[PDB]
Amino acid sequence: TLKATVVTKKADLIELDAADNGDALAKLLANLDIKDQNGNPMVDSAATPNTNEKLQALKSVLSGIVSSDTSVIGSVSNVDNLKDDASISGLAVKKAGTVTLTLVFNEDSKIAPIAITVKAPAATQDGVTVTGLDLVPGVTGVGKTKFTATDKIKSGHKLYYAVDDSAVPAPAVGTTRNSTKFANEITVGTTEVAANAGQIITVIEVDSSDRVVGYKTFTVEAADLSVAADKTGFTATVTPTGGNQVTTGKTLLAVSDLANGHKLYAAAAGSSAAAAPVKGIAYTDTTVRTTYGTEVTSGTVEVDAQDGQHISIIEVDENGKVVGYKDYTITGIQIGTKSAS
Ligand SMILES: [Ca+2]
Ligand SMILES: [Os+3]
Ligand SMILES: [Os+3]
Repeated sequence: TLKATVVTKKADLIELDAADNGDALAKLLANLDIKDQNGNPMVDSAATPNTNEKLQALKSVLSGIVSSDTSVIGSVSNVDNLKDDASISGLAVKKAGTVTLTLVFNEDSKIAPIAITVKAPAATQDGVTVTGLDLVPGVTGVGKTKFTATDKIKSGHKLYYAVDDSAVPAPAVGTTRNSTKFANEITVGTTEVAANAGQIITVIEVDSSDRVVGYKTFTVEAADLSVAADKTGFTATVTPTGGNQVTTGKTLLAVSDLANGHKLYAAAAGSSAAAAPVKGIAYTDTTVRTTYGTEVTSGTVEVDAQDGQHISIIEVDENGKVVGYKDYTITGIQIGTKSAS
C-alpha cells in the first residue's frame, strides 16, 4: 500500500564488528533512509515483528547489489536473498577485507545507484579475552609445546589453534569458525602441539555461538619446545656393582647422593637403551611407570643384567616429575657371581 520513493545513504563507510555476526545487511540498512510517497520514514515497526517494513521497502525498489570484490562479500543478483527470518541476512562476509557495495535500483523508482563502502575487519589481539596466553615446553612428549595463561577466558568463549609453517590469515570478526582451518580446541594449561621451531601457531577466539572474535599468532622457538630428560637433571651417581657380594646375573645399582626428595627408577636391562621421557612428565604416566617399573632409590636394589645390555635410569623429583636421565652400559666386572636366591 505504501511505496518506497526516496532512498539515501547516511555515511559513505560502515565498519563491521563481532556484534554484526559476519553479515553486512543489518548495518547497511541502518545506513540507509527510506521515504514513501508521503515523505514519511519507512521503519521496521516492532508491532509487526515477523515482517520488516524497511527491508521489504528496499527490496521493492532494489534491482541488485554489486560488490567490488566477490570474495569478500558476495554480490546480490536475486534480491529475495535479503531476508529477516530469525535475523537480518545476507550480505554474507566470506573473508576479511573492504568492499564498495553499489546498490542498483529499478527503472520505475528513478533512484540513481548508491555506493556504500563496507569494511569487514580481521580479528585482532585486543579481541582476545585470555590475558597472558603464551607457549611453554610440553610435558606429554618430546618436541611439544603447551598453552599457558595468567587469567581465564571470558565465560562461554573458546580457543582454537592451527599449526603451520606460515600464519593462517585472520578471519573477519563475527564470521563463524572455519572448521577445516581451526580444528584444534585449546584447553589452557593442558593441550599440547607437536611443532617445529620456526613454525607459527595461529590461535583464534570464538564466542558462545562459534564466531571469531579474537586472533593471536605465536612463532614457535626452540625454547618453547620440549626436550628429553638430561644428565643436567640427574644429580645422583649410580655405580653398577658385581663380584661375590651380588647375586649371579644381577648388578647392584649402588646409589650415591641424590637431592633430598628425589627418587630413582631403572628400566629392565635390554639390548638398547630405554626411551628418555620428556623433562617434566609425571612418573605415573603409563609408558614411564611401565618402562621404569623398578625403583632403585635406596641404593640396595640389584636387578638382572647381561654383558652388552643397557640399563637406563630416570631421576624423579619431590613432586613426581621426571627430571634426570642417564643410560648405563653394563660390564662383566659389574655383574654378580654369588650363590643363587
Ligand atoms: Ca515490522
Ligand atoms: Os561473548
Ligand atoms: Os628437587
